[PDB]
Amino acid sequence: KKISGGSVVEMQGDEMTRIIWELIKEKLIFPYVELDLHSYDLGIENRDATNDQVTKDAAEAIKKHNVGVKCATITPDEKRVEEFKLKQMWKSPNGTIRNILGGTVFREAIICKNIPRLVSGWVKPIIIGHHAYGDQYRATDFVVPGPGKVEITYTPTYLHNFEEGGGVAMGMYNQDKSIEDFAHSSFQMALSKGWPLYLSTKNTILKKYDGRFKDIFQEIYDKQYKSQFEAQKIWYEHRLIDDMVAQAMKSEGGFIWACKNYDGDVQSDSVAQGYGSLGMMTSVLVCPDGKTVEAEAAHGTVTRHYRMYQKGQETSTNPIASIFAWTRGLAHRAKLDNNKELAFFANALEEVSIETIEAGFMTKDLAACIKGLPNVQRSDYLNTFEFMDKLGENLKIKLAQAKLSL
Amino acid sequence: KKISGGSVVEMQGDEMTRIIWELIKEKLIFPYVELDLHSYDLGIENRDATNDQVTKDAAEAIKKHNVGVKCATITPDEKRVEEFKLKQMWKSPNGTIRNILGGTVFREAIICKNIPRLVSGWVKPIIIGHHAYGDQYRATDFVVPGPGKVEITYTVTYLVHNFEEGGGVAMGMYNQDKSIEDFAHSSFQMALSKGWPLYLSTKNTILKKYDGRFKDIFQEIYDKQYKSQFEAQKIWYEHRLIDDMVAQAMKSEGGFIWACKNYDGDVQSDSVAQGYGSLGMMTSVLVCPDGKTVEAEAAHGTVTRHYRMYQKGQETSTNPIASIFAWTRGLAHRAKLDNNKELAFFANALEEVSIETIEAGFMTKDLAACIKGLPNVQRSDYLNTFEFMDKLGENLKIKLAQAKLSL
Ligand SMILES: NC(=O)c1ccc[n+]([C@@H]2O[C@H](COP(=O)([O-])OP(=O)(O)OC[C@H]3O[C@@H](n4cnc5c(N)ncnc54)[C@H](OP(=O)(O)O)[C@@H]3O)[C@@H](O)[C@H]2O)c1
Ligand SMILES: NC(=O)c1ccc[n+]([C@@H]2O[C@H](COP(=O)([O-])OP(=O)(O)OC[C@H]3O[C@@H](n4cnc5c(N)ncnc54)[C@H](OP(=O)(O)O)[C@@H]3O)[C@@H](O)[C@H]2O)c1
Ligand SMILES: CC(C)c1ccc(Nc2nc3cc(C(=O)O)ccc3n2[C@H]2C[C@@H](C)CC(C)(C)C2)cc1
Repeated sequence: KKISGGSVVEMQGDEMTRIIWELIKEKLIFPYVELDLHSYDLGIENRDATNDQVTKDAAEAIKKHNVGVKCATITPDEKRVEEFKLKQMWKSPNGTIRNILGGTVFREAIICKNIPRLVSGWVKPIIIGHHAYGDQYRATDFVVPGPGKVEITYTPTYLHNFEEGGGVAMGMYNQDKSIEDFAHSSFQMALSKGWPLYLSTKNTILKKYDGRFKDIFQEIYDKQYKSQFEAQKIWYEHRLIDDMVAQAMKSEGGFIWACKNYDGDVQSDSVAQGYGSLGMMTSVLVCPDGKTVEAEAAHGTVTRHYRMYQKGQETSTNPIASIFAWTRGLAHRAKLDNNKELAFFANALEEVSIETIEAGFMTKDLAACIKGLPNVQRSDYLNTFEFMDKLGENLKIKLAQAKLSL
Repeated sequence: KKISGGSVVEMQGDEMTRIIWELIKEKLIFPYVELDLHSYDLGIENRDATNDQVTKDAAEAIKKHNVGVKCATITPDEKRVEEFKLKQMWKSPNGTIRNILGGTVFREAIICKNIPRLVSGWVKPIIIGHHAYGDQYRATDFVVPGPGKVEITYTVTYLVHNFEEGGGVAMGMYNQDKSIEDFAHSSFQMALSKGWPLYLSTKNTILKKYDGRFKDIFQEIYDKQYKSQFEAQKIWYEHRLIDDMVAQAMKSEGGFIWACKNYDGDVQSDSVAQGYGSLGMMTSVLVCPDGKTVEAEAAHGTVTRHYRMYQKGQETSTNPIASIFAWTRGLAHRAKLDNNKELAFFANALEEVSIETIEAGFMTKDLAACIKGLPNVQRSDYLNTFEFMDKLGENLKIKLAQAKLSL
């Protein structure tokens, strides 16, 4: 008999990750787990053909069933429009889903003991959350073509005066609800992992903007979470950005870092490339309710490897991030459904994945972290299919051993 | 006889750095170099007393003489207003000088072989340039108190949002082409100076028409005024995405210039300086578009915590290297303009002595902590502020004496 997994929304993606996604389902998931599966094809051709409606349908399904697992997808640019003769330069499906669900995306590395990190002291990951654009947080910019007068007004006035040539201008807004969501999601994520949370900001050039974040986080923390935080021996703290990197540099990890800048970062984003390889980084979209999540690999579709696969050439694409999307999705599914057997399985597959790598069986990217790419020989790593087979083989052994303990 | 140094604008600063600035002049510079010195006191009390006019006078002097060397200064906030009973919350003098001169500030670490970095492969520094606010690049923000309609208009209307629910915050920002052209010019001039390649980083993501104007302006200026000179020195310019930029940094030896373009002014980014061990090892150089005018400065602040100890007669271990390298990089640029072989030699000698001293095991407590970890640092592992300056002064004398004795 298989494990009764329950309701899961799955989203198929593009290029190399799509290949790997099917191998994961065929070899690691479906042999052991029966799922009420709600499948949406977010591959670029089906998105074009549906006018991106499939992305919206998928997001609504996640809102309804609480658990999404998604494969990496192509975000179209001009070259992609010419390649697929697309109808429009469609918006990132990640953006569209995150917008509809209202969540915050949190990136978390998978640490293996034999893989170097930026800072060798890190034994647990530092989870980094971002405040991204949505329905209630957006910006327009435009080319100021010549001399004039830019103003920004509020109707129930704030000035430049352009007297010489041209330039550019912009505007940006943020509703309290958008910030409250970001706060809620971040506290929910902290309670889930049992780790402390830090909101980072900088400097206060836009003082009234950053102050609204600090205040909203503090208000929500004091009134709805502090009791639950102390209960788990954890805390919330606002922190400056420089003190945040300082702390990261000198810690073992195991905290959540909610980053607040004007749609990205230089040093938040630097920590997330400091765990060796892009194949070891997952995303989890966490909604304010605590109840709904969407799991996804943080990397892209791995186009370069896909082109090799199309020419029949050997690839060594790391499936770990994609596997951990399934395991973190299924783990959340199990917590909602109170399903002991599925929670066990999800954890088992995570253990097998790390054990396999720690035992010396790995894809080329991870071999390169250890040895340096110039020193990597073919004997040092497995190809995409060899590594998936090795995982599949170890997973079977692990679950067989579990069953043999009565 | 002393070295004829020429015209230099010097700016005195605040708290611990002011103490150190005088020690550097007394022990490392004035014994060996005669300077036509134009001195401005940008200490906070003299700024308050002149209604910040001294900062403006200093900036105009730099514009005139081409070389500024500045000590770290207090940037007032509310607490500083109460502490000194200031007349106004005066603007950062760095901002005021950078604005008047129109330059771009570039931060560069000083690497010593025995001091750990973030990435152990780094043997040369990665110089990071910032596009900061000025006369032609500025932003306002404000609290949207309730339901309404934010708009941004041009003498054409652009909706920022329709607020139909509760409150929020908004902002606006502008940028003139000239401000971007300056930033480009300064970055290419800086690259030619160091002989290293240049990378402009953006995140092509969010505000496409804004970032596109930067990319284009950099490319236009490069193609028309610099590419000939760049190829001449075996270097290049390249636009790059931000993630590919950190990737490259992670896996390189260093020795490139990274022009960063984000949506901040100049921050007090003490975060870059914890790549290279300690804040005492990070200098700033303000480079103007002309190539001709520079202002050198330590990247760190005034080191208030150490100053408070100094006021109570307690021993300090404050690292002077960044402050020393402000003088050496200033004097090096002075020497290049004046075509002064002797001053260029001296400037380089003092840099070598500084690194040699640290590499020989004599260092301030901050650097001892990089090596051993702060909990494991004993008093025998480091020198106090005055002990370390003496050691530098003593080694400098030896180095210049050896130079005199040789071919
Ligand atoms: N999750 C998403 O939906 C998502 C997010 C962002 C971008 N994208 C999209 O993905 C597409 C391709 O992106 P991209 O090529 O710029 O970045 P990418 O797909 O992440 O791949 C870039 C390079 O990173 C390395 N890499 C990434 N994942 C790997 C893995 N699992 N195993 C081994 N190596 C890995 C490879 O380096 P080597 O060449 O050294 O082997 C690869 O060529 C684009 O259309 C982009 O818009 C999708
Ligand atoms: N250069 C400038 O003109 C400039 C620019 C921006 C701001 N500031 C001003 O600097 C003032 C102080 O800023 P802050 O409170 O952030 O302090 P800071 O001067 O940045 O220094 C903070 C801490 O960093 C360490 N540190 C910095 N420089 C050091 C050196 N040369 N040697 C040894 N340790 C060093 C010390 O660490 P430990 O405490 O661990 O010993 C110190 O307590 C503020 O009023 C600020 O406005 C000046
Ligand atoms: C926690 C850990 C991962 C970490 C440690 C130090 C920093 N330091 C750091 N802060 C930076 C701010 C800007 C900016 O505001 O534009 C740019 C580059 C910055 N860096 C450095 C990033 C480094 C990978 C390379 C570098 C050349 C030393 C610059 C950041 C992260």
